[PDB]
Amino acid sequence: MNIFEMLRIDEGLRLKIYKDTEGYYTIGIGHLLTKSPSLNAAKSELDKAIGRNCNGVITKDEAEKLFNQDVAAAVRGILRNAKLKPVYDSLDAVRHCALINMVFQMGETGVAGFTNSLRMLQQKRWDEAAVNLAKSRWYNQTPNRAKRVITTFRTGTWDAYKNL
Repeated sequence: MNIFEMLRIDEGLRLKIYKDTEGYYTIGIGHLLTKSPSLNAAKSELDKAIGRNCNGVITKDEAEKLFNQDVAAAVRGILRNAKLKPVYDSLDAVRHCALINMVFQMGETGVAGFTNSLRMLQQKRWDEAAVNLAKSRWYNQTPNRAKRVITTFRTGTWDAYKNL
């Protein structure tokens, strides 16, 4: 397991524009196109991202390209964020992936507001952090995914993803 395999499980792969769990137009492996309710606006964003008129469809290779860019942006984003970088650098490589996963899903500003959970993670209070992480809109709206990410933080193993 690695971050790409983890997020591929959590995000799926769809080659046509679809709406994500929040109702926002998306494509590929969780590539958010826009929060606009306009499909035409989403199609424009897609064409800009791919560099050709796609008319709402992409290839697997194009999906994977966007995915590589998006994962790298999540990581580099964490490193550029004064709240997230010290927590990230305090973690082991499996728990790194759990934090990247959260940022991929909800953005850096959103995860940097999990201030008390982040403190518990930095303190390596894993069971406490797990409890705290679950007291969130995140957990309530996407419980199965959040449970997997939280188990990853709790245990520092891939147990929640191995078998999937």
